[PDB]
Amino acid sequence: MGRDEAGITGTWYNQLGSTFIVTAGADGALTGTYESAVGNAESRYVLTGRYDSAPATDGSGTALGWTVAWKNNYRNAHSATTWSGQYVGGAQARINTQWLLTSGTTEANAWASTEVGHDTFTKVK
Amino acid sequence: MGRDEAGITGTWYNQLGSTFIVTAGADGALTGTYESAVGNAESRYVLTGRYDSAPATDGSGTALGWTVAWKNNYRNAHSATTWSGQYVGGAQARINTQWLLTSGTTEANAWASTEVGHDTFTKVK
Amino acid sequence: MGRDEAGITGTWYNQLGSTFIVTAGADGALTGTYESAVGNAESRYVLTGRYDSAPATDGSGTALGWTVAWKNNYRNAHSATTWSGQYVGGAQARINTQWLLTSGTTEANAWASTEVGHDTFTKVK
Amino acid sequence: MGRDEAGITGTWYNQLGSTFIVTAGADGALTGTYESAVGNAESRYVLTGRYDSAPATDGSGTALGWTVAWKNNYRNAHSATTWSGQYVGGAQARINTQWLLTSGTTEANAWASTEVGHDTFTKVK
Ligand SMILES: O=C(CCCC[C@@H]1SC[C@@H]2NC(=O)N[C@@H]21)NCCCCCN(Cc1ccccn1)Cc1ccccn1
Ligand SMILES: O=C(CCCC[C@@H]1SC[C@@H]2NC(=O)N[C@@H]21)NCCCCCN(Cc1ccccn1)Cc1ccccn1
Ligand SMILES: O=C(CCCC[C@@H]1SC[C@@H]2NC(=O)N[C@@H]21)NCCCCCN(Cc1ccccn1)Cc1ccccn1
Ligand SMILES: O=C(CCCC[C@@H]1SC[C@@H]2NC(=O)N[C@@H]21)NCCCCCN(Cc1ccccn1)Cc1ccccn1
Ligand SMILES: [Fe+3]
Ligand SMILES: [Fe+3]
Ligand SMILES: [Fe+3]
Ligand SMILES: [Fe+3]
Ligand SMILES: [Fe+3]
Repeated sequence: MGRDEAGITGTWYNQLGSTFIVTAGADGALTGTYESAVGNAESRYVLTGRYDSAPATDGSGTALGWTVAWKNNYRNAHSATTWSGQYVGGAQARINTQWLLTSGTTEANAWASTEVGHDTFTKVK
Repeated sequence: MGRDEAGITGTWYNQLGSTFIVTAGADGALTGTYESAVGNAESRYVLTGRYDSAPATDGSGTALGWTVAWKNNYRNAHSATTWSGQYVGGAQARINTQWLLTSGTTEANAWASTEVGHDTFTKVK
Repeated sequence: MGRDEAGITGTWYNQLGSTFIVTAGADGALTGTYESAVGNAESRYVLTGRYDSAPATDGSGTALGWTVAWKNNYRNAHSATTWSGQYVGGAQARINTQWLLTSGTTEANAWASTEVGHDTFTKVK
Repeated sequence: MGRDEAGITGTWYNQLGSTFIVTAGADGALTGTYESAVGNAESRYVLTGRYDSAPATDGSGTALGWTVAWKNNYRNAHSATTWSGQYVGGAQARINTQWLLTSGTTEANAWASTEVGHDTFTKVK
């Protein structure tokens, strides 16, 4: 199995109250759904990503990332967010991320297409 | 089909000489391989991502993102990059992105875990 | 007198244990020193920046930013960090930032020149 | 004098048509004005920043950064941009930057407070 396949798989919550449900595959795949508590979003959206399935054994975290395009059967916000971060295991497991949210824009507005932020996910709350 | 399924699917090159080979699915999926011309990387890596399969019809671009974890059969750089951006169609089609590259780190180096940059992909190298 | 001139001026600490000493001028200037608890840094470095001296009155925060170039009489890390963020007043006043740390690099390494992160500053600890 | 004091001082233009007028001081100071061709901006705004006044001699660029708060006598966009980057000298001198644009927001919208982008400045056009 991947080293943190079991630790990453499951339900995660971030500081905004969003819910990140993910399955880690033994080869590096991430698949799941994301539900945002904020923004132009309702219900669940497909996500897909990748993770390092053989991380360093020196106490380092486990690099990973995933993408949501904000289109589902309810809404289309013409945008996509990618989260890039690392998983840290243990009693208070965390996924610490930074993210890039790009909107489809006209060429005149493309300088302002992308927001950046940071989300921390925990297995509780 | 996704509105830009045909325009996104194929081989792309960025300004560093990296090669991004992608298939866009009608529902929003992106799958393919990435080969970086720079960094701790050799040969192809799996990528997965998502795109807006029903973008605005007002001349706006098409939001999308994808992830590579930098582990393959040759190397493991204990890191993952996510690209977030928009596809702009037409005779000089482009995918304009910004990206976040996170390494697995110890908690002491985690403040320095993530680089940020920008890549532009075209259909011609 | 800037609206938050009095609230911003003083000593601030972030989650890494770094110390940010700043004076806010009535026109929008920020001047002070920064001492980082981490990285290739020792003792204090000059900082300068700007803040919105007439913020919105609707409960919004106060936008601001500043720069440190990591050269002083002790060390030169050939890099500079800019923090961009907002000040939020009140009993638990905070400056919430994201930052970009760029190193001087060769053109071959320039794709990897810049790290991104987030710091939260408070008046205590 | 700073090593690139003479090369940095002067008028610069980015890809959007904005105009950056700056004086570099021998100790590391940057002072000047910024005029944006885009966004909620009119005429010139104060800027201040810092640069590495003793960069590496191995052909590396020169790290620097600066801030604009988007308030002047004409408009107040309740926001600030910081540019972080490096100066590269020579016949086609360039300042290559990434930037963070933070607006003052309510706490409910703070997740969306910050845009990120990249500007390249040249001495011509
Ligand atoms: O909303 C969506 C889809 C849902 C995304 C959820 C994000 S994903 C990272 C995170 N993690 C989570 O769990 N949830 C959030 N797309 C469109 C975004 C357009 C950006 C528009 N505005 C923000 C804004 C919000 C409210 C009122 C006004 N303006 C950008 C902006 C930036 C700076 C200054 C001003 N405005
Ligand atoms: O290399 C990889 C896997 C490949 C990624 C390729 C990227 S993906 C975005 C892009 N698009 C492309 O096509 N290719 C590139 N991971 C490890 C990254 C560790 C970062 C270490 N150093 C950079 C460095 C380079 C050379 C010598 C020394 N240090 C970070 C850093 C930040 C600032 C200052 C100094 N160092
Ligand atoms: O250190 C300085 C001056 C001090 C800055 C302090 C920052 S300012 C934002 C913050 N807030 C604070 O208060 N303090 C910190 N410049 C040089 C930066 C070189 C980056 C090299 N490496 C990081 C690293 C650390 C340890 C061992 C190896 N490599 C980049 C990198 C990126 C990703 C993956 C790997 N490496
Ligand atoms: O404008 C200013 C002051 C001037 C700044 C100039 C920047 S400084 C980096 C650069 N370099 C330059 O030279 N010029 C630009 N502040 C307020 C920003 C509010 C953001 C609102 N919007 C963008 C937007 C524009 C038009 C219509 C709609 N939305 C954010 C957004 C983001 C993502 C998706 C959707 N909306
Ligand atoms: Fe907007
Ligand atoms: Fe490093
Ligand atoms: Fe490095
Ligand atoms: Fe907005
Ligand atoms: Fe908006």
